[PDB]
Amino acid sequence: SLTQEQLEDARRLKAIWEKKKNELGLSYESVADKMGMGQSAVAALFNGINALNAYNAALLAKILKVSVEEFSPSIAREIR
Amino acid sequence: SLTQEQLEDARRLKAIWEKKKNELGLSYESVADKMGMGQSAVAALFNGINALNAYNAALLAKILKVSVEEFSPSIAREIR
Repeated sequence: SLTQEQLEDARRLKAIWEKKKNELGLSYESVADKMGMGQSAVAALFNGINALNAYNAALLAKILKVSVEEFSPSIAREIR
Repeated sequence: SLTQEQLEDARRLKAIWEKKKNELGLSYESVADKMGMGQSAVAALFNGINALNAYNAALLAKILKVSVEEFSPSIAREIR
């Protein structure tokens, strides 16, 4: 089970994805491919089924062209 | 024109960027946004085209999770 804060991280992440995927030219398929992971594995992060870690948070921040803190202030402090 | 020390600051900064950008989840775009500037201006600082100042050096050090002196000993003194 995810903590409340991990569910809030995922909600912020999914909202950034939904806001930016068109301008980034990305799809449900192509962002998983960019992350070298399965489609449902990435959806799992966005939808709050699996929690983020520092590896995944960093890779998604780079792909989405945002700061980690915009979806996970806690991972962003600790990656720090 | 940059002095040799200013060019070394940039060089040392670029080396830290190359070392830490992936693990920290950094992109030119996310850095540019934090720095209130464009992506080419960020690159110009890394590439020794424009010189660092105290504000940009402090913010880049925070972003890269390093002390300023790791790339600019002279500007670190100015901040002190």
